[PDB]
Amino acid sequence: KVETPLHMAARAGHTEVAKYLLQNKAKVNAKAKDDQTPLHCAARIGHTNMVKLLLENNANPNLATTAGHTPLHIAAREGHVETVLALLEKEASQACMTKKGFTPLHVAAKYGKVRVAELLLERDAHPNAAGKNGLTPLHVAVHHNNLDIVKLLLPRGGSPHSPAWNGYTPLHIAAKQNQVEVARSLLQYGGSANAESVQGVTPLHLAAQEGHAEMVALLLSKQANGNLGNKSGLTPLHLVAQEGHVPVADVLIKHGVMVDATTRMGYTPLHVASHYGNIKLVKFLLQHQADVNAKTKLGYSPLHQAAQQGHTDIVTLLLKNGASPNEVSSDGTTPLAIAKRLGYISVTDVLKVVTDETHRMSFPETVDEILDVSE
Repeated sequence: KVETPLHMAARAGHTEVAKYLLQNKAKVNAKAKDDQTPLHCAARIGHTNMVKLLLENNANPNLATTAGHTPLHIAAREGHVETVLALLEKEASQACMTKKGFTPLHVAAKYGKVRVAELLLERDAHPNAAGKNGLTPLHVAVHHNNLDIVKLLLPRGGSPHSPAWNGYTPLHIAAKQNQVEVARSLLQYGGSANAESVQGVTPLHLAAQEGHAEMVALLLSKQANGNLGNKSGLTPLHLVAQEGHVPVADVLIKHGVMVDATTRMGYTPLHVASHYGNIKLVKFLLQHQADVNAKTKLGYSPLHQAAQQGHTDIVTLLLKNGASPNEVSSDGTTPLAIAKRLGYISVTDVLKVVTDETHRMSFPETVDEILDVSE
């Protein structure tokens, strides 16, 4: 791999052979395949003394590979504290960033190296450095679930309020991934539970969507707004209806969240729960006074959504709870007409009993937000 003898000495760690090679004839900053210097190979294995020798002779720490990894990045990846100290003593730049946008502090946060992160933050590291994606070391520490790295970054200036490209905070990632302790630390250091993404998504929205009842209770204890909606008007109860978590809906309803909150197009949580086929949450909402005959702006009932999506048991439960057939939407379709249109035999059979004698599909708004911070 375009390997010089100095590279081979660097990988193994014989400092005397490399000393003699550098004495007679060897380029210290010689590059190999994947643009690797002998400093990179010495920092990967963590041989401190050989690193000091190479750096003392002519090695430049700022040289980076095709992936953008300086020897500081590799030493932070493998948690070599003495190698990091020697490199920083020989003017290694922590401002150097990989192609992904990672500083050595970012790599330490990713791989949980708390001693390397301690040393870097001790000597001239910005806790809130970010790349094009806007990810901070706190973002990576929360994403990879490094509690020690978070608890070390927060006192020294790791900001919970730092937004990513999509507007996500570290508290967003903590709430989505059910990292309760990380969430408590972030909220202790000023994290806001009502911080919004580019689409209006709050950490409460992500916690309710992912079915983390303890996380939802923790956020609600910190001035989270359960009635707050995203750009499409979807509430955390709407996301609970989309995925179907009864315990989260219990906490939300006990907090005081409006059961019949409407989106931009008039969809209620009962509408979404009937659409997505979560019968238990339909029962829960109907027990908590949801409007069974609620209509959207286009006149669609939850029974309309149930017939359109073919949920026969949802249809039966709605009719048992007072859903009214023969009601006509603005498109001119009854639930029996929709069931006949997409040919759901069971839904048609159930609806034909309670319906008297006489090409648009209704879809609730959804959240397409997702964060790409892995790898």
